[PDB]
Amino acid sequence: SGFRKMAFPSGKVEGCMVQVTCGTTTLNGLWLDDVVYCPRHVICPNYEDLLIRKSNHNFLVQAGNVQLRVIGHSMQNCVLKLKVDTANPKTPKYKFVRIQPGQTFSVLACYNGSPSGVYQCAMRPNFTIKGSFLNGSCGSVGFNIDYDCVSFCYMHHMELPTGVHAGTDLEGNFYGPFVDRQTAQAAGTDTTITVNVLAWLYAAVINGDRWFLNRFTTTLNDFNLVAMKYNYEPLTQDHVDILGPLSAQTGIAVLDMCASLKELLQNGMNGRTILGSALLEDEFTPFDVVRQCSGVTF
Amino acid sequence: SGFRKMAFPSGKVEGCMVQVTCGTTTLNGLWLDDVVYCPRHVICTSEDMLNPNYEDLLIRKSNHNFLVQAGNVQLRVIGHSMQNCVLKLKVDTANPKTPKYKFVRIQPGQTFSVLACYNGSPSGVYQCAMRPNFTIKGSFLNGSCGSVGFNIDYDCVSFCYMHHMELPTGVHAGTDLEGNFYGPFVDRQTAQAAGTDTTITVNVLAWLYAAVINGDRWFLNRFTTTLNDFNLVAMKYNYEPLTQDHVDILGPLSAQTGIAVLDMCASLKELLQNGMNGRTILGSALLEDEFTPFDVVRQCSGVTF
Ligand SMILES: CN(c1ccc2cncc(NC(=O)Cc3cccc(Cl)c3)c2c1)S(C)(=O)=O
Ligand SMILES: CN(c1ccc2cncc(NC(=O)Cc3cccc(Cl)c3)c2c1)S(C)(=O)=O
Ligand SMILES: [Cl-]
Repeated sequence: SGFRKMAFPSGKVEGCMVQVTCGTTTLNGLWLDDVVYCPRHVICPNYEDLLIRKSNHNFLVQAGNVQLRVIGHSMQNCVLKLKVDTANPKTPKYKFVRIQPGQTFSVLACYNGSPSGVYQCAMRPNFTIKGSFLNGSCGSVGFNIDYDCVSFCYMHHMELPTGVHAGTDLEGNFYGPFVDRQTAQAAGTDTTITVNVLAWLYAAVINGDRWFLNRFTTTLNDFNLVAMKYNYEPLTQDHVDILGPLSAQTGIAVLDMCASLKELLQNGMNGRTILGSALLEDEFTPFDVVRQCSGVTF
Repeated sequence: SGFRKMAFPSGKVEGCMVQVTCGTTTLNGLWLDDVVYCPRHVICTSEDMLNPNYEDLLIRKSNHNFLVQAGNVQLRVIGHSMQNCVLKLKVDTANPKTPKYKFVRIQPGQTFSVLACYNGSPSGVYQCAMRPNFTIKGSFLNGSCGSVGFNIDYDCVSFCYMHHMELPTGVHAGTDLEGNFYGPFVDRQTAQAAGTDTTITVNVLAWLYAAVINGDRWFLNRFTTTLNDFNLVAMKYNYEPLTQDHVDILGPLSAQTGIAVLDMCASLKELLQNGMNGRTILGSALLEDEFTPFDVVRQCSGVTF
């Protein structure tokens, strides 16, 4: 019993964090094999013009109390790749994957190449993340684990004026319509991840919280008409299919759980809580709920 | 900016998790130097659990009865002893991944990270607090016994909790790393219930200071209170009494924001009376009590927005 916001064990990622310094700027880098990946804004814009003026010895890479030797450098989108002389002996089995909004991942927040905390979060539908980052956290990474393979999905680049965060995948492509520069940028109007709220309502049922269940059902179209009015993302037939296992385990059909969500949206919680929360939680995917209510290890 | 429930990086603890098997029971152990620490109930059958005599059950065991597995490597048990409710298995190999560590016993209200494990394999990490009733609101399934709670302040891992059991309400009970239970619990299947739980007042106040540091002031008011009047109101909402020690501990946050502790106590009194009225504080519609004053200072900036 119990339901917590749970992150993946961070050990395989901790063994990859390094400190990257260029001039007066210091941030974090990800050392995999003989390459250190970090935000290209470490050289700060015309990034190609700024990069051509830098030599290998300008980039100081520190792995713990050991200085790494930069033997090459190249840029891929908004990510700088520093070729080093030494391959990381702690390099785990890994992939670079781009995630979609609604998907969740763990963030290992770092300062000066030293990991300080791990938290779980979701890629919002507006492509921002509601993280917890201070100055010096640039280069901190987001990841998931599949068996023994670490899938790197996010690298932190900046904070927006509302306190939310923007970053790229590990190939340097930003999530969202953001750019790596000091300019007027704002996060779009955010929406609630509907498939994730439904998964969390299934997790509440599994944990013995059934007060919100009702005898009613709904059509997918009527649910989407109601959901669009509360700034909830549309629920597709794919989402319904993905909720299949949880629906079969609890005995509550997905459209039956949608009618519960409709009543919660139109009438509120009425002083009650679900899994210790007075708000509808959308940062647990259907897979996160199955994994936490099954005991999958890494 | 931003405020998340943040756990310590778990790498230093992952390198210590092993699987301990005795008969048909399998659970987790913590391998530090040449000793594996695990719940002593690993020697019990489900029948033994009502009234087990651990001394009587342990004297019947030999070293080769305990199977310890570290990854895909079998460790050799060369000795065994019981210290309170933990079993200490002396092994023939020191863990090369042993971090710098201490065993610390925590007080209610204190927070820590939990590395939940099954079969000696870590599956997840979360942050939680020792409730005033000495239970933890964890997320544990069968096989999680032996999973540990820790803090990593600087480079030293302070182990503070080892998971032993789930109570009928779904909450969890465990010991420090010296085998002493937190709370009036016993490692027996006898009728045991968690006492009435209360809100950790000093932690809610710390979290209201974190909200002010992050630019939110909607809940503040022009009032102050005496410590006694605050406690009379707080106890009516099942909030722990705020002691002068708690007031002293909130000193740094009070000086950083410019809001006196008893003035923040007055905002808390008002929040309990009024509710939130459709508003949130740090993305939460409830008053959060699982961030200590130390967690807020560690996570938040030194410059108030
Ligand atoms: C220095 N400060 C912070 C605070 C939290 C921060 C959290 N994450 C990243 C930061 N870094 C940038 O956003 C740098 C930047 C600026 C423009 C374009 C890019 Cl791509 C990158 C953060 C900076 S403060 C208190 O707001 O003055
Ligand atoms: C109710 N069950 C669970 C579920 C979550 C559990 C979470 N943590 C620990 C468990 N183990 C015990 O509590 C074993 C025990 C029993 C009595 C006294 C002690 Cl010291 C230890 C858990 C057992 S189940 C599904 O039937 O396996
Ligand atoms: Cl303590």
